[PDB]
Amino acid sequence: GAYFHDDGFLAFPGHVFSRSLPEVPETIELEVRTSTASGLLLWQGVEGKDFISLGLQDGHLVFRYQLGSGEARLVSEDPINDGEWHRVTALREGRRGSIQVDGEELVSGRSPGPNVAVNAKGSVYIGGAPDVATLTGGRFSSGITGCVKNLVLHSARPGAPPPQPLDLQHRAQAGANTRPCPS
Ligand SMILES: [Ca+2]
Repeated sequence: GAYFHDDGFLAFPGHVFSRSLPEVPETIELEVRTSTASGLLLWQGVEGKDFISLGLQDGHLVFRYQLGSGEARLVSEDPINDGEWHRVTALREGRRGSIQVDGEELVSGRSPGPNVAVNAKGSVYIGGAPDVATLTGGRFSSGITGCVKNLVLHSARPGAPPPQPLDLQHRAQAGANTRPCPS
């Protein structure tokens, strides 16, 4: 697992999320541990307004993304801010998205309007970011403090490639204020 602090992060290549057209089922899965009430868990924006992000808001997990005609917001029922490990599964196909925490009833919804694709080829940020306020366009002012493990970034296009937890140490790209995290 990977530990983060003071906006620490780990960056991965935007091809982990190899998107298509028609839109194809998108899977994000991870295990988090943190005492953070507000902060950035994941962000991929275009490097143009399209993005995808997972964050902490009032302890609550939030799934947000923009496809061109308005954001989707999906917030978990309770905070997962308790420093105990929590499984978060965020899924999206086109504008339809959902989140599930552990075994809690899944929250579902969509983005409004006709846009249906995330045109974002930027790096995928986890944990934090070099400068969060700029990257997130004002939506987050910090990363989280804690762990992430069994990160799964899957795009499910007809051939390529099977959905399994990414190796955080060698399968990364950028990185700051981060160290291996035990469990
Ligand atoms: Ca778009």
